[PDB]
Formats: sequence, C-alpha cells, structure tokens
Amino acid sequence: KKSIYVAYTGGTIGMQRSDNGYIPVSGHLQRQLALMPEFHDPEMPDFTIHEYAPLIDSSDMTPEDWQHIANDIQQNYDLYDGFVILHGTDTMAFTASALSFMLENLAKPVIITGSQIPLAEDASDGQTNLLNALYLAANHPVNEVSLFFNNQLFRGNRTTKAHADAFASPNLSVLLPLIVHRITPQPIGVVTIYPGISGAVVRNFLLQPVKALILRSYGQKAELLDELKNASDRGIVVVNLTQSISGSVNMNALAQAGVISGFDMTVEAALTKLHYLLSQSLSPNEIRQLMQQNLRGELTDT
Amino acid sequence: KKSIYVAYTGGTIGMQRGYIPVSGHLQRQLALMPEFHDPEMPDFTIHEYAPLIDSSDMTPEDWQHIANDIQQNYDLYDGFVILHGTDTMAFTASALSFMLENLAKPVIITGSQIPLAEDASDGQTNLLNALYLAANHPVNEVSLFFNNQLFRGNRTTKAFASPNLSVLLNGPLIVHRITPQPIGVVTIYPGISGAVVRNFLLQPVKALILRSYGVGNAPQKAELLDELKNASDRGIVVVNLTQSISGSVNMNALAQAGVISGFDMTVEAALTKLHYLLSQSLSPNEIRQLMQQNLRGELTD
Ligand SMILES: [Ca+2]
Ligand SMILES: [Ca+2]
Repeated sequence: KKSIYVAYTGGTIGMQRSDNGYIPVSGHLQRQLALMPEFHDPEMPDFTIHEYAPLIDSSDMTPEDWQHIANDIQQNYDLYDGFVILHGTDTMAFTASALSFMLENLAKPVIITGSQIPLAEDASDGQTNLLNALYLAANHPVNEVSLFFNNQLFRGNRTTKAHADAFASPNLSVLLPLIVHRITPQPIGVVTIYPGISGAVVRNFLLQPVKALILRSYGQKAELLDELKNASDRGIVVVNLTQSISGSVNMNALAQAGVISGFDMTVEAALTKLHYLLSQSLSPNEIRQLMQQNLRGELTDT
Repeated sequence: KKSIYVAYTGGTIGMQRGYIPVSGHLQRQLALMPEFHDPEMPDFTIHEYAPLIDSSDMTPEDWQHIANDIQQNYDLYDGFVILHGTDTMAFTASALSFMLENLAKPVIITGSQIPLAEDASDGQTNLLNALYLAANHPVNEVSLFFNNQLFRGNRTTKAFASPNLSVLLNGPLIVHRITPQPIGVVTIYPGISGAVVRNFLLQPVKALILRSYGVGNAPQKAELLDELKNASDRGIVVVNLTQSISGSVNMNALAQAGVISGFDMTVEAALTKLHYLLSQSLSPNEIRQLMQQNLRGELTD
C-alpha cells in the first residue's frame, strides 16, 4: 500500500479564520483531516503531515526556503512513494520550477499544491487539491515536480500564474540516487522591453549587483544593443523570452549583442534556472550554454 | 458608400519574398483582388509611409506620427485602418486610444505574419474584415483586428488576446501628445534584493510598473518596501499589475509604501497610459488618480 509524505511548508490551506485574517495554528491541518473520511478511503494512500515552523510566507520567501524544502524531500526520499508539498498559492510555480532543477535523478512524484481558503471552509478547493495530489502522487506517478491546481496536473517548470485569484503551462500540454543541488539568492533583473525604452533606463537595470537579466521582448536601437553587449562582455548573462502569453523566441541583432534565447521557457523557469546555474561554479559562457539546453523539461528546442 | 483611409505604416502584409518592401505593391495587389471591390465593401485609399516604420524599432514618436496622420485625414474619411508590424501593434493600439479623445469614427489596427500576396496569408482576411468593420459595424474606438477577432485596442496583449475584456466582435476629435518617458517595467520574484529594486528606480525613472504575485501580493520584504516608499517620496508613481495571464489587482504593505493598483489593465495599456499621463503636465497625485480611472475602456474598477 502506497505511503505519501506531505510537507505543510506554508499557505492558507492549514490556517484558521480569525477576525484579523487567516492565522497559523500548530497541527490544525491534520486535526481537520482526521475528521474527513474521504482522506481515509481504502483506495487512498497512507500519508503523514510534517509542519514547518515558522510556516513559509509564500509572498515573502527566498531561495533558502527552496533549499529547505528540497533538503526535507531528500531526508524522506527513501521512506515514501511520493511527496506532496503544501505551499502558498502566489509563488507555488516558482517553488515548483526551482525544485525541478535542484532535484537531479528524481524517480518519485513530487506534487506542489495549496489553496487560498482554509480547507474546511465551503469555498475552499483545499480538500479537492490535497485529495487529488495524494491520489496522483501514489497511483499515476510522473517522476517529476508537478503542480496541482484548478483541477489539473501541470509540469512544475512549465506552469505560470493564469488568473489573479490560477495556473497554466501555456507551452506544454497538461499532464492530466537522489542528488540535491545547492541554490542561493542571486541578483537577477526580469524586465519588459517596450517601444523606445531608453539607454539610461536599460543601463540602470545592468548596474551591480546584477549577474543576469531576463528580457521579456516582442513576439535594432543602437543604445539598447550597445548596453546589452557591454553587459555580456563583462560576464552578465542576458536571456531573451519572447514575452507574450505563449510560444517561442527564434533568434540576429540580439544574438550579436551576446543575448541568448530562452526559447518558450516561462518567466518562473528562466528565473529559477538562472538561480540554479549561477549558484554552481560555472562561468558566464557555461551558464549561457546550459540556459539554452532543456535540463528538466522546461524548454522546447525541436 | 463609405470611404476608409488605409495607412500602411509598416509590417510584412505589404512586402514581397526573404521579405523586402516594394513601393506600391500592396495597392497593385489589392486592385486585382475582387473581394475588395464587392458592393458591400467600402471605397478605400492607401497611403504607404515612406519610409515604412519597423514595429520592433518604434518609439512613442512613431505613435505620435500615426496619431498625426489620422488627425490630418480625420475629416476626409468615414474610418481608418492602420496596417502595422504585428509585434508592437498592441502598444500602438493602446497609445492611440489615449491620444485620440472623443474619437467618433472607427480606427482598426491590423497586419499579418505573411505577405497578403501569399496563399497562406491571413493578410487578405485581416484587411477584408478591418475594411468591412471600419465601414459597417463601427465602434468609435481604437480596435485591433487579428486571429479573426476584433479586440478593444487598450485591452489586447500579445497572436492577440484581451484576457480581461470580451472581444468586441461632446467635442470634435481632440488629439493629445505622447513623448518618450523613462518608465521601468519589472517582475518581482522570491528574494529579489533591495539593491536590484533600487537600480530599477534610479534617475531618470519617473514611474514603475510592478508585475507582482496573485491579487497584488509582493513580499512584506522590508528591503523591497523601503525602495518603493523612497520612490513614492521622490514623486515616482509605482503601479501594481498582479501577475497572472488574466484577472485583477485587489489592494496592505504595498499601499503603505505608496504603490497604487493598476486593476486588470494589460502591461501595454498601463505602459502607454503612463507615457500618456507623464506627457500631460500633471502632478504625481493627478497621475496616480488618473491611472486608476477608466479613461478610454482600458480598466474595470
Ligand atoms: Ca506619413
Ligand atoms: Ca495639476
């Protein structure tokens, strides 16, 4: 019989309504699930919940949090058949992409999910999200980092926020020895190019401490290309995402200024992948070459 | 019979195969295509810009050139179709919406990936529909026509969608100026440093569009809020667009750092609207108030 580890890392799913808003209550999630027979059906896997203290606030969390989640998966990896990571919904897709890069040789399912409402409340998708995540982690395993929301299973490093209040992978079809790499915060600019953006503005985006820049550009101004080439000549890694809802960069003026294509990668995959590559002992050229390679299913280059 | 002005400002639709511009090519081809002369279709006049504008190398001065050309012809035609390169069409469509106050004739922006000549071109269909709609199914607004749909110009986002409005299908025209403006458009991500956000806000930045998490969430991260508050203290307008494909900002630590909501505006609408309001000699507070008002159909309050 399958057994699933559930990491309650943070998010509203396990919290309680007060008048001053949602508040954390130690062990509340498991006490509420003990009252919910759907979770104890003989078709369902066994599962255990561990709670992080303090809970990670997903709107104010760092790459050190990604590391702590990955270390927790690694510690439990051999004891369970699969892993569900409960998380705040607003940066869930960043956590999912980061974990995809950090967990090399992953051969068990890892499903990130959460809910905006405490899971006992009428309007909460908490119960349905956790039930499906548990069931999918046990029985229909894709040995990857996946994300479960709005009733679908997405590939983790292909999901992007898709409504304000909330997930899509616009560039991939929905799905339905463990090595952990180190990751640390990195100074990365993610900027949107628009008509007439000035040299002075772009120059400022490239000041220290920036080590890399993600450009979201259109589906050749001398002063823009000059600043980008100068940045690449001092080792700044510049990645172009043809920032539209869906589709790919096909790179060339940008190429000649040292910009590399991010192909159809989401902002979440590019940002987490640069954190991953900059945190290893790689040179700018090695990072440029690896950013363009499909490392974990995040990008299509034929 | 309605008369439609067609400004071929640029884009592949009027070129030859790769793709080279050929003076008069579009008009010679359209005179040969009988569907353009059916009795349901308007009369039309083509003006080819010389030189053509490259849509990937445009500035707000190009927006103003197109607005001036509409203004110059306004009283001579019943409607306007603007042919444009597809990659910044939605920026031009939004910018014109703010510049053309009390517009009482249709303006439809369109274009195509492939020359209108070629068998596999949506050129023909895009221009047939634009001409027919400009004449016959007039909304007096700046609209954009692509992928067989008519969008509100300041609600379309990149190959076009208006994710926050359904597809469409007192004065004379008063024309306002838009000039280039130093605007930062940046995406917050987990752990983004104070030092990187400080850089986005250095002189000469006059306004910042913040693309942040969910229904307006940005970290309670002190170092981010400090930089955003310092920008508000200097009269830098910071506008929060809540990162998802679709839906609205609902504001609050960001409000306390002086950030205002951009509600459900597209990045194109917010960026062109800041260009517009910074060009009109208004104070930071008047720009914060007008950013949040629905001026031209761009936002749901
Ligand atoms: Ca002209
Ligand atoms: Ca005033």
